[PDB]
Amino acid sequence: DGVGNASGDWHCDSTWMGDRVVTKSTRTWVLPSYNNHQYREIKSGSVDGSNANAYFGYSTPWGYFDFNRFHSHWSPRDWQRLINNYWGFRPRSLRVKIFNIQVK
Amino acid sequence: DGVGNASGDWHCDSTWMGDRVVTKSTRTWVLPSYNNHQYREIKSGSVDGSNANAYFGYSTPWGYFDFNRFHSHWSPRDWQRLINNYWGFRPRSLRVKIFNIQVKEVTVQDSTTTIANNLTSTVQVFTDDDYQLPYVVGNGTEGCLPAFPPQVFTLPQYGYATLNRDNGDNPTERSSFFCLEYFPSKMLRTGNNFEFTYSFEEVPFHCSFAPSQNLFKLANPLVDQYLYRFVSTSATGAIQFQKNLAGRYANTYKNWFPGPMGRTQGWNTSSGSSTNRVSVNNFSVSNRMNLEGASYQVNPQPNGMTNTLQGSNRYALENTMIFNAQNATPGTTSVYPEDNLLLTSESETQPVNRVAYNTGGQMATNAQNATTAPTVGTYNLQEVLPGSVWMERDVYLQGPIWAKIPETGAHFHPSPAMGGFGLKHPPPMMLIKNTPVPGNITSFSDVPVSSFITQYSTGQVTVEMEWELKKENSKRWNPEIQYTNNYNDPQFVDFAPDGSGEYRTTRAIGTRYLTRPL
Amino acid sequence: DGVGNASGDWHCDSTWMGDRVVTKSTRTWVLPSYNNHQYREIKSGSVDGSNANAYFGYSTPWGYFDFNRFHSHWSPRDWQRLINNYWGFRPRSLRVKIFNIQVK
Amino acid sequence: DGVGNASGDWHCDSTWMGDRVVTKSTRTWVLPSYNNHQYREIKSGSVDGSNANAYFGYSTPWGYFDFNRFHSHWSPRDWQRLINNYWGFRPRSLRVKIFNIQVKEVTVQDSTTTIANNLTSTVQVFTDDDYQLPYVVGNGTEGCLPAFPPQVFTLPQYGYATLNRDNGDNPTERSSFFCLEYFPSKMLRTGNNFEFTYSFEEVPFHCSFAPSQNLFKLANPLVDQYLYRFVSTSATGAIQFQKNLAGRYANTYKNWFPGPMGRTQGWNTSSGSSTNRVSVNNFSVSNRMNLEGASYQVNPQPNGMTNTLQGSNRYALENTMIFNAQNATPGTTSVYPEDNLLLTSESETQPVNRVAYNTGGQMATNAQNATTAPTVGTYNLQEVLPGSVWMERDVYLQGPIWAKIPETGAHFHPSPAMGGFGLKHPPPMMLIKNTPVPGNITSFSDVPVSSFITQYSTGQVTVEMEWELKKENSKRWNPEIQYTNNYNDPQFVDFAPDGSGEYRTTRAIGTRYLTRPL
Repeated sequence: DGVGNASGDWHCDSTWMGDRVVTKSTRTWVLPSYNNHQYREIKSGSVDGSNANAYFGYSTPWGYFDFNRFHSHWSPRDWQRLINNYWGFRPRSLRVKIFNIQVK
Repeated sequence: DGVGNASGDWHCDSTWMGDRVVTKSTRTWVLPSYNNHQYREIKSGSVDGSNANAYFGYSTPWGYFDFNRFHSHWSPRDWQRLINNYWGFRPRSLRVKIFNIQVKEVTVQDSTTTIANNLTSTVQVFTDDDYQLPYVVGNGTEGCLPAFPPQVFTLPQYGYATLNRDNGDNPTERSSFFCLEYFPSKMLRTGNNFEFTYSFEEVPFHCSFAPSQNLFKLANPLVDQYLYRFVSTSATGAIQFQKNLAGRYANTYKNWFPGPMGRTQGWNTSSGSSTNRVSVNNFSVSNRMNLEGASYQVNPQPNGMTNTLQGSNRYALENTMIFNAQNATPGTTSVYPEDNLLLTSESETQPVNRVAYNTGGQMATNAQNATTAPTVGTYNLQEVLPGSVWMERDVYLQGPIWAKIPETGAHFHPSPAMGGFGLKHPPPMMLIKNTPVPGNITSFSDVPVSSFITQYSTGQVTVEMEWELKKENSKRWNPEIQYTNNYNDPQFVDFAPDGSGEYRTTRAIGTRYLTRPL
Repeated sequence: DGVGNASGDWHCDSTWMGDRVVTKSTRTWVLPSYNNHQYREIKSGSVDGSNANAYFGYSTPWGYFDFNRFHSHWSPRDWQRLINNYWGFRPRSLRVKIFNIQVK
Repeated sequence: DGVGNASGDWHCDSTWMGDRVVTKSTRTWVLPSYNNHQYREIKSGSVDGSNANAYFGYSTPWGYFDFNRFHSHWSPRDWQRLINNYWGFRPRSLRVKIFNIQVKEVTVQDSTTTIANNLTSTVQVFTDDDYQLPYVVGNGTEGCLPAFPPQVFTLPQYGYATLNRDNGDNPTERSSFFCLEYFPSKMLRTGNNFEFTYSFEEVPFHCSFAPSQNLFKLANPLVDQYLYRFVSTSATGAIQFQKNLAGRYANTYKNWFPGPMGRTQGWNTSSGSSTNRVSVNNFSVSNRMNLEGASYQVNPQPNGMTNTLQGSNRYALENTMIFNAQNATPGTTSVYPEDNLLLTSESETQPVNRVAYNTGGQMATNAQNATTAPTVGTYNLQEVLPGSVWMERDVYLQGPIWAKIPETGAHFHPSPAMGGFGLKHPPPMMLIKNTPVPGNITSFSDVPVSSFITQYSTGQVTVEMEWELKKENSKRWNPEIQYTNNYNDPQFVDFAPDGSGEYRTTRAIGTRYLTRPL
């Protein structure tokens, strides 16, 4: 759209609504240029005296987003407020969004 | 929207429209990057030999907007035009707006700083609407829109003290940490603008009038009272009475009583310096309250008193609000004489409030027998009594507008000791910070990045308040007292910039000029 | 109504429903015949060396129901569940009922 | 309703209607006043030299109704008529009803007891519909509606063990106390009646058929397999193969495997007593599991085994269900010989489950070289393997109907080790107690009253279940085996009262009589 116009806002909260809670977290990230824009065949032989440490694979120039830890969605006070009052929970939805990019 | 298109205009005026006046002020601000985008746990132990100075809290990387001073909305000539014509006023609305933002990227590369402007950087902004954060706006703290429109100001850093333990710099299990990123902000790039509106709850008008009748001289001085009074005892122990004549107010029966009082000490200003006792450290001999095992000075004491008696140079300094003519720099521990200081005087209340350096009265200390004689005992403090009346402290152009009432649950007469309006839900706090932009990172590390590009932001802020006025309708015949520009041999004009361009203000203009028959 | 038919049931529970909680307590009471069905003028002089303990009044043959203690409506686990999650409360209604009487 | 009007009738019958049978049983019960209307904290330390016998819990003043035994719904002749004609069944509904209550007031005044009936006394009754209380119905505990309709029974007392600490009689911080008065009951006086209905979730039918084919003899005994098998190695180390001929089931390739197994010890019954080792205290040498530092005997072991091999007298006693012909009194610590005991035998499963006193198999212990020879190692326990099949324990007339599956979250194949149906939401527990009536109190005391009138209650209970049946459709030619009344020189009739009026039952009738080609 435009240079001098923000792509999104900072939403970061929690909203308990009965049998559902919606959490929201925003964060700032930085992405390096890995492998100078190349693919490299990474490989290792047996290290530590264990051939189970010997692998063969590929490192790419990409980076990824990982939201697989609880403390990325819950504050310590909203966690506590959950484990003291409920008998269980399970995730229902997800909705990621990337914005306000800046290449330097 | 766009880079080469202004987000808003500069509105700065006043508009009187009968019983309402709408003021508007725009100003330019600058926001530094505080704490390098981090939160720090600030703490202090007992300093100055007083463990009341020992705290524990957190300084954040945010700055806030403070519009809690009258001279941020009123010019000296519109203030004067208010205190000379109305009997009171109260705020009705508010409407802040931030626009024309500009983020600048500073670079000291090569021992030489180069300021370039970043067009993609943002600024974060949110208003605390539910009062979930520690309020710090109504405590007489610096950092408010300057008095003079041309002046540019830096936004002050947000921070707060929370519970500390045993008057030390350690926390308790109840000490709380508030994360401000845990609130939904709005992000702004150079082309965006932020708006926000608010409306005050009903609050009673401030009374900008002085009483023209003594509280203990309300009776007619021509007619006598149909009540008698015990005057003495005869040689036979028999009690004798006498009628209350007219004009003898020392003996009349009263209906209303003056208000609360708490004796402070009185010090004579210049003229009488000779009288004041020499070299006295007030701390040791000041009025202090204890809260959790620590002694705090309670200046300016609770409402219901007059720091001075009109016609004298003596002053109850601890019951006084003391401002400064020439603005000062942060961290100054210099000792100043009265000269460049504006000592406010609340004597236009003397007809109803009691002097703070005299004994409040005398009462009985015993019971008279055929043996013991009647004895009296002067008291120094008396609190609220049923059927008492007092007048609240006055507001000044350079003083605070409102205060937030602590939500403890129980309180009596919510009127801030520093003047202004006490509010349950005061104007929300508006925080703002520069979203951080990382330096050149080159490898993963589960450790957070600490290298940031140094930046700062500038912009404009317009705040438009609406006030309600109370028209004066007096049938006074002779002329009243007004606030007038009465100077003699002026070497400079007051309320105006001097040779260098620095704004001067040698007077503290209050509000009580008009009068009213009690 | 009838001898061999119960006047009411035993309801004793709590029911949290958002911003309202309704508690219910049933109990068995016993009522003695006080003062043999008479009114007596009870009175005392200064006792313990304090004339503030000296009174004059009347004891009646009646008994009364007192529900003025919190633990008459709340269990320790419902109290805890309240003081850990709310910022305040206030009573809204009341509804007493006496039944299944038996004179011996 | 009324005193002189019956609350319900006596329905007790069965009604076969195709693929459904509805049974109905009424019985008279008596309810004592347990614990004098109080709750007591019952606790035990390690007894018998085993800290697994150490618990901590609470005994309440309530009694409960237990309909968890087959012979509470089926007569011996309707059971027989089921196991001889159907391939399976499963419960569909339930409908309990309590009526014709009578509270009696006992009085021992003057060393002479006088039983008078109180017409105003109540009885409290509630069903635990949400499973909020500790379930105690499905654990093989006494107290169920008697087998014979004429018999009157006392309701057993409710109680439960909760968490104890370090295998001692003390509680933990997690030990919970459940107040049963904290549930909304219903009160009943002599003229009232209580009703309650329930419907089972889908549960798979019980399989009342025995297999008529060995699991490892499913192949055609006339045709050979097109698969070969490594038979030996030549002098040159070269591997040699041979085809799988017809009828040689020891060598055929199999597709399915027998089920889990865990070796227990085997003891010979009477005939072979001579063989059994003399004087052995089993506890020390029994199969035991450890849970929190304590050793518990796991009788009757998990499903997937046969306690005996048809044609032998040897028995895997720890994998067996042992009932008693003649009902016994509480607290009996007498040692009994096999005579009056009904040892159930699960041999009609031998074609598919493995014997519990033999080694489950042999596998390889090493790797053969030009040096080492191939070695095998017999194993005693093997758990579930992919592609295994087994048959569950059978149900008996005198055995349990259902069990409640613990709501931990994770479980594998929910089938109770004691037979029956495993249920997530089993028939609610129905508790009942006599509302207390105070003695002669005469003065206030903030202390609770402890003087109560001694009372007891009697009444009727009708429970009507509906079952679904699975019709047998076999094309077997020759005749099958049926359960028959085969006695020789009967000195009494079985399943009928003897001279004194005491009900006799010398057999344990199971369910597996019909057959099915695997």
